[PDB]
Amino acid sequence: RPTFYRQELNKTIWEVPERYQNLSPVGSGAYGSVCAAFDTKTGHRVAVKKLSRPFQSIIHAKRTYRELRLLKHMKHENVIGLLDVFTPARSLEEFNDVYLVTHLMGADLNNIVKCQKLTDDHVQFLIYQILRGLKYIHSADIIHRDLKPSNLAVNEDCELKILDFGLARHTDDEMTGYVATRWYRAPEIMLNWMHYNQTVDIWSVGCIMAELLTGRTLFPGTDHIDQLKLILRLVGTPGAELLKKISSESARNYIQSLAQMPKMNFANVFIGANPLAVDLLEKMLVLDSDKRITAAQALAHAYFAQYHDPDDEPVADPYDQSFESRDLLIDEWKSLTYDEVISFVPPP
Ligand SMILES: Nc1cccc(Oc2ccccn2)c1
Ligand SMILES: [Cl-]
Ligand SMILES: [Cl-]
Ligand SMILES: [Cl-]
Ligand SMILES: [Cl-]
Ligand SMILES: [Cl-]
Ligand SMILES: [Mg+2]
Repeated sequence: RPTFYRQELNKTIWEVPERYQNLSPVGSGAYGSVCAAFDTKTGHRVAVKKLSRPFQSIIHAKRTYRELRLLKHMKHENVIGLLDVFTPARSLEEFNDVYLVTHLMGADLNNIVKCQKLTDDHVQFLIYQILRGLKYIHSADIIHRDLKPSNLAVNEDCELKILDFGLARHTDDEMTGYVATRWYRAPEIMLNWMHYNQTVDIWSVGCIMAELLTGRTLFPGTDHIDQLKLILRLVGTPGAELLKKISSESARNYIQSLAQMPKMNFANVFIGANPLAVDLLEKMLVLDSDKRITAAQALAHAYFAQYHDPDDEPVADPYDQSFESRDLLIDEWKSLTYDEVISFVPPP
């Protein structure tokens, strides 16, 4: 066991191993508080997240276990991984607090899309890396569920990492009105008309790629219905066969109430873009999720000819998610989480 030291920074007690120095507050959602620190063991600048109320309900205890299992699994150059996890507790009986340690990220895509001039070569390399990471994620039967520019970290050498996996977190208030939290989501799951599957992420990559090419949000809806009207004007309304896949009669009568519209000419929407970029956008932004290109298929598209290497596009170890269908008590979820903290082995 390392030696721990205690301090109060911005109304919060932080108890952390001596290896972590020069702690400085950086942010706090409702999920936890974050400090920047210098890790003396590895020489990296890191983010230290202290979870808030990790075991306050069955829902919160299960979400704590879910986040730790997912972070311990992810070992890929284009996906955030876990540098450390710790608790100052010396036994299960006194276990209350969980701290997570990752690489400190600087800029996100938003910073570079808003204020930088992007060549077609920059768009090829950024989208290649998103798809390389998604091939790995999807090979473990994980769905990200929240891909958007603020969840993509990018450095001065245009190298990219995926972060902030969807933990079944986002609330109704958070998805309401003129908000970036909804602009990248798939049409079939906008109002939960179909169940989630890894195909919804491929819609989000198309929305990101369009915005890197134009500098503008593709579907900036003022509410769920305005956003559906912008989507169907570009990709076309559905036909009878596809419509039948939505179980809810009300949604189909709602779908059935809009005037029919054809798919638009994407060369006349994305004026001047590389024709191979236009071709790949037509294969991602398909209304029927069964017909979208997969991450593994997209890596072999001619748009990525200068970067594609099928001997350096790895898949994941198998991921057991059977816990998701399991009914347990708060203390059972807490004991599973404790075992995962104490069994952690750090990377090389
Ligand atoms: N991916 C998919 C799945 C079922 C139906 C479908 O068509 C539509 C049409 C309009 C709005 C939403 N989904 C698309
Ligand atoms: Cl230490
Ligand atoms: Cl990492
Ligand atoms: Cl503790
Ligand atoms: Cl965003
Ligand atoms: Cl597993
Ligand atoms: Mg985020």
